[PDB]
Amino acid sequence: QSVSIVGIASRCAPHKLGADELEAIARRHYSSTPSLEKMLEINRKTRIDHRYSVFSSDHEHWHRPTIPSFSECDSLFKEYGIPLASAASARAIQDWGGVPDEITHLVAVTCTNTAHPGFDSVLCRKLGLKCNVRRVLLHGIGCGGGISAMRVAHELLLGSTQQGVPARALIVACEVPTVFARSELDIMDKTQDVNVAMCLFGDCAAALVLSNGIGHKASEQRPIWNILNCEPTQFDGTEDIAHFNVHDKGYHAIIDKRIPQLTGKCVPAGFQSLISSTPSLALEEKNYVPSNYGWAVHPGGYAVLVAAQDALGLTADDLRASYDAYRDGGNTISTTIIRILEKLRDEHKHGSNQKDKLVLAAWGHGITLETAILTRP
Amino acid sequence: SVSIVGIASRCAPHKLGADELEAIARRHYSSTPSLEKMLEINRKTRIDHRYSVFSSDHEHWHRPTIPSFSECDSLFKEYGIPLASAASARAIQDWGGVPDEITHLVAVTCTNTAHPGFDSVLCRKLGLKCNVRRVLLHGIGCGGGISAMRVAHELLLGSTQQGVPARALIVACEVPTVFARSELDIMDKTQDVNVAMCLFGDCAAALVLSNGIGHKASEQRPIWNILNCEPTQFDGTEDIAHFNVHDKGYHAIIDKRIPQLTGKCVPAGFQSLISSTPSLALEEKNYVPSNYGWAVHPGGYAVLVAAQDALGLTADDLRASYDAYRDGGNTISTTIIRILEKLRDEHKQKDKLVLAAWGHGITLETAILTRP
Ligand SMILES: CC(C)(COP(=O)(O)OP(=O)(O)OC[C@H]1O[C@@H](n2cnc3c(N)ncnc32)[C@H](O)[C@@H]1OP(=O)(O)O)[C@@H](O)C(=O)NCCC(=O)NCCS
Ligand SMILES: CC(C)(COP(=O)(O)OP(=O)(O)OC[C@H]1O[C@@H](n2cnc3c(N)ncnc32)[C@H](O)[C@@H]1OP(=O)(O)O)[C@@H](O)C(=O)NCCC(=O)NCCS
Repeated sequence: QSVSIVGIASRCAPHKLGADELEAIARRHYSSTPSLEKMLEINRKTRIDHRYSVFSSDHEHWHRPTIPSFSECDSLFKEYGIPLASAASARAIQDWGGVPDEITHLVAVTCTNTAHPGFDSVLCRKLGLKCNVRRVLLHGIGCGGGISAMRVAHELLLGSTQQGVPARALIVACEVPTVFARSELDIMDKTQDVNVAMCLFGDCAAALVLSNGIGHKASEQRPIWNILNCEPTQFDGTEDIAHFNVHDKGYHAIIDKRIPQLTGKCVPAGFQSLISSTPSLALEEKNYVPSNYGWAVHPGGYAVLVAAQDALGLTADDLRASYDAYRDGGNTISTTIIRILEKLRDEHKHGSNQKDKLVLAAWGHGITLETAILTRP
Repeated sequence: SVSIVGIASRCAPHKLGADELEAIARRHYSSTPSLEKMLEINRKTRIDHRYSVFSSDHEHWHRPTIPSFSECDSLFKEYGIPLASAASARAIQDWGGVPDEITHLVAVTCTNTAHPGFDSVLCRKLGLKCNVRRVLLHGIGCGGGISAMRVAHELLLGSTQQGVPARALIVACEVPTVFARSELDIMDKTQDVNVAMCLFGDCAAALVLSNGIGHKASEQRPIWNILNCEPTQFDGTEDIAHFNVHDKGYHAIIDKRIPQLTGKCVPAGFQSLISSTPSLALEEKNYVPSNYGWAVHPGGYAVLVAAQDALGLTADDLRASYDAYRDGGNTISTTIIRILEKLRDEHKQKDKLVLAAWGHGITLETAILTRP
């Protein structure tokens, strides 16, 4: 038997935050300073063609004279983020074709909200999940969160397979980083520390439905991929390579310059560990060649993709869906890997030919690479 | 079977008794009706001891300003994480196995938010293997101890499915007194009495769970087997407890109706647990609460009383639960583990044991454990 992905959907926010838009927001509230000018200059070189915010150009978020309080940042996530998550979740359930009250597990993730109850609880009510649905809300993982959620759900579902009962997991990732855009601009102006987070991140929610294959119903979509194995690797390191630190007005991002370098060193090691821990693949030497797999890589930044591409012996065309998600959507944190799976799914529906095995990889906090291997059924 | 094979807890070292709290409060606020009412309630909680990571002479209690959120985070890192690594180390010691053979880490807190989370730091402090499989739970509050057990239980069943060894370290770490200065200031400004000031204390606790595969001679045999875990979310407009983010940390809102809801929902929660347990669901005697041992998260004294009456139990049935509350107070997600520890220690009881605790989203987490 095996655990499979049986539904996929994503929903970026609706309002463009292009380079012109960001410049207009920045110069509205701050005088020219060298950090402001460097940030804007870098912004135009990200090679992101589109990213999106839940806040339209005329929204008060971009015009108010004050920085949103943390409580306001919370309310904004509830007002804009949760509906985005409910839509993406509903669409994934629709793709799956099954019924909401037959979902047994909910695995949710965000790094742009902290609340008690968490947004997973709200989602249960909005989607009409059963009263005994088994919820998990992941924290502390950041961009590794999409793969982290798949890893957890994969094992939970194997646990139900152990008991011989049906299990269907909804994975939901919800990120609204533009909520913190005003705070980050203000910090960058005050410290004159250039923050490339201003340039990279956008708003999105995405979801998967996974099944353990027990008690399959005719209404359910057959397996898109099977999940064979997931393997995280935490690498040695003084401090993390990215931080998202709490403060009075929300979270502040610290993005280390060394990320592309470290990506080049660690991704091949991560991949090697993934294969060696996969009993059905660990023995044969050919399984340790990256080009024998399709690839999906979390595009933390353009240079991050380049670094992985070169280190893995791949071509940019191998990573086409990863570049495409980055180019149209930007870095949407935990949701990005799901947007890439959707792109890959959609391309296969259009006669495209892809490898039989597919590796997912993404950096998560604690210098930890999350990886997964998926197989075509 | 998935089993619990190691248990440990560690409350913070400094007493926060009634005299101490009053001294802190009057140091910074002139008398107001809400202040006097809070202090009056504080002396009626029937908590004999609760603890803080902050000594009476610590700047936390003397500084004229309310700590920033960044400070609150640093404080958790400085005092909370060492408490967590001590509890974790001691649970691993109780287990008897070696750190790099822990396969899963399930951590939980509601008194810190960080990227990376405190789970990552613990991996390094404890020397867990580089591919240890971490999960940091959020949004669950006092239900987190049982929530963590529920998650770890299923993950380990997942390894049983693959036929491989699994050992899960569960770690709960709560330092609510970090937010005591902010809560006092909010209560003063709004004159809204906040009983959170009276109930909560600092503590870390840990469990080791095993799926029983690849058992080594050095490992402690099963203390309990975990048979089933079952959460029930009940209908309701707003939660019965909130822990809401704001500029200087989190602010607690504790609803007056909790004990009443406890009486209504706990029996339903129990019934759902048994009906969802194939090996018990059929026999009608299994639906009688007094046929089980009980551990219940003591959100407050009146919460214990409500569950006790509604389940037809005695206070002696809930002795370990009252004892944890009396000596340690409400330590959030860690409390259920402190109760398991007491129960284990007393043994060194009935064949089956039910755990129950309120978690956010009006959700009751429950578990059924059995004697091996
Ligand atoms: C930001 C980025 C798109 C710029 O692309 P580019 O212009 O082709 O790259 P360059 O090396 O020419 O960088 C241009 C400028 O960006 C600056 N820059 C790059 N990464 C930076 C970082 N993490 N923080 C601050 N500045 C940074 C460089 O210092 C350089 O400044 P200069 O013009 O004063 O010399 C690219 O460097 C990138 O993708 N970086 C990875 C971002 C990342 O780590 N993402 C993960 C987030 S968790
Ligand atoms: C707080 C507590 C220990 C007080 O014990 P008690 O004095 O025997 O209980 P009483 O009913 O006499 O309450 C005394 C006072 O506490 C007040 N009080 C009780 N619960 C309160 C709450 N949640 N918020 C604010 N005030 C509260 C009562 O209004 C009453 O005020 P009054 O004396 O001015 O009329 C008890 O009410 C309790 O344990 N409640 C449960 C707390 C809870 O829900 N905890 C869960 C945290 S998630």
